[PDB]
Parts: sequence; structure tokens; C-alpha cells
Amino acid sequence: TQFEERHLKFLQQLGKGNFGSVEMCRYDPLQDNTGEVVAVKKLQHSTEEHLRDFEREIEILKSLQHDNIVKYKGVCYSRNLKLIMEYLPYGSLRDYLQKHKERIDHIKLLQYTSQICKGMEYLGTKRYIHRDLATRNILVENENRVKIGDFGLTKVLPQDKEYYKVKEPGESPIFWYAPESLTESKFSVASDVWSFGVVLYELFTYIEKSKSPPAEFMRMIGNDKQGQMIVFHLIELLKNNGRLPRPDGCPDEIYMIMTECWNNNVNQRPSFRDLALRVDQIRDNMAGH
Ligand SMILES: CCn1c(C(=O)N(C2CC2)C2CC2)cc2c3c(ncn3C)c(Nc3nc(C)c(C)s3)nc21
Repeated sequence: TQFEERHLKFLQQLGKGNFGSVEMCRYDPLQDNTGEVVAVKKLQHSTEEHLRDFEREIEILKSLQHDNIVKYKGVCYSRNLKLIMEYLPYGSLRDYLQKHKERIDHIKLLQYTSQICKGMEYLGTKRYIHRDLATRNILVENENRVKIGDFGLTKVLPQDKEYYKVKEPGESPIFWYAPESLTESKFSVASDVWSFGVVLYELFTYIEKSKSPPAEFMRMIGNDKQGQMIVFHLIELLKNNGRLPRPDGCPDEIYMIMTECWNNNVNQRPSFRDLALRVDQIRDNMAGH
């Protein structure tokens, strides 16, 4: 669980977040090129508030053990703190889907969807709120397995409440946000369910650039909208039951799941356990199982 900086050989940059970056490394203590390849998350810019947040994120990941959650491997202290995770060779589900569009069918999208629901239900049992469900944050271990791959915005619910209020400074993923997250900064299992519906939408659009949630919402709101004005126009649109359209080729039963996740009434959104049952039932119908 304690990795020595000196044995961590840099291979490539994998991606960036707003404050955290991820790189591919080989942990080679024997310096004989037999060490395993790991993914290393570091703070792009070190500050004390970012350091405290990152220590909480490390503790959250360490506490999670599930097939559909990226594995915690350890830490690296140089504090230039680094989070060591297992390396997943197919990258983000966002990039994977976009390269294999023509080879990934609806039943395979539902296999991925089911795994996301199971990983999310597991978070819910620990009273953790992901706050950043998007296909860019899901990683592909193989053609049959996806995992929730980052927990940078994850919050633990207070003992006495079912929501957590936060307003993080600097650019939020508003087109994946539930209305109450936009208006009141309220994050809960139900706002994760709202974001899950957006992930389901993303999947069935096969990550078509023109069909992205920012592109569809900006179209509906007007491309002439300022910056702070976009949020207010998005709030109004959602309030008046403006929703993302049914993606091309999407079955009605799948779009129905999306629209039910997108209920303005927090209490009326399905649970992750019910989402998984519905998705598995549809998968079975499609397979004749
Ligand atoms: C997509 C690049 N990305 C990131 C990453 O940027 N995130 C954000 C916070 C910053 C995180 C997913 C949300 C994390 C990560 C990762 C990989 N394997 C294990 N982990 C943890 C992997 N593998 C890849 N393999 C290949 C061949 C790629 C290209 S990407 N790509 C990764």
C-alpha cells in the first residue's frame, strides 16, 4: 500500500480533471522491467484545501471493494501525495464507445448500464454521493466489464440528512446536474440517479458530437446565451419539462428509464436497485433469456 516514488517509472499522461491528473506508470522496484503498470492520480496544483479533499477521496476509494469500482492499490508520499490505482487498458467508456460504435450493440450497452447501476448501488450502501456520473468517468477493464473510475467529487452524506449541499468553485458539469443541484447545490442518491439517466442517454447516442448533452441543451436554450445566463436558462428549461430527446435507434423502454431518472420530483426518481432489475429484465427479453 506504500509505493516509493523512486520506483514509479512514468509511461504516459492518461487524462486531466479540473484539479487532479492521471498518468500511466510502471512500478518497477527491481528495475528489471517486470513491475506492474499502475494508474497514478496526482494534484495538478498542490494547495491545502485540494490536499485535504484528495486525502478524503483516497479514504473513500480505499473503503470501496466492488467489481465495478476501480481498485485502490496504495499511496505515494514524496506532501506530494499520489493515489495508486489498478491500470485499466481500454480507457474511458466515452472513448471506447466512440471507437467501437459499429461493433457495440444495445444488449452490450445494457450490460455496461447494469454494471454502472450495481457499482452505484454499492456507493449508496456506504452513503457516498458520486456527484460526477458521466461516461468520461467510467473506465473499461475489458469488452465485458466497466468500472466507476474516479471519485474526485464524491461526498459522504451527513448521518442525519439524505442530501449534501456543496458549491465547488470553478466550472461544474451542469448538463449532467439534477435541477435541485443547479438551484440549491443539493446532492443526493436521487441527483446521482438523474446523472445516471444522462449517462444512459450518452451511451445510446454512441457519443455523437452533435448529440452530446451540452450540444442538445445549448440548442434548446439558444447558442446566443452568455455564461451565468446558461445556468438560469437551463433551470427554466428543466422546470418546464424540457428534456434531452430520445437518441436515434433508442427503444422506447430505454428512453422511458431515462425520462423517469429525469423527474423534477426528487422522491419520484427510481432507485439504483430498481434500475438494475429493469435493465436486466430488458437485457433478458432482448436475449430471449
Ligand atoms: C480517461 C483517462 N483516465 C483517467 C482520467 O483521466 N480520469 C480523470 C480524473 C482525471 C478518470 C476517469 C475519470 C483515469 C484513468 C485510468 C485508466 N486506468 C486506470 N485508471 C484509474 C485509464 N487507462 C487508459 N488506458 C489507455 C490506453 C488510455 C488512453 S486511458 N485511463 C484513465
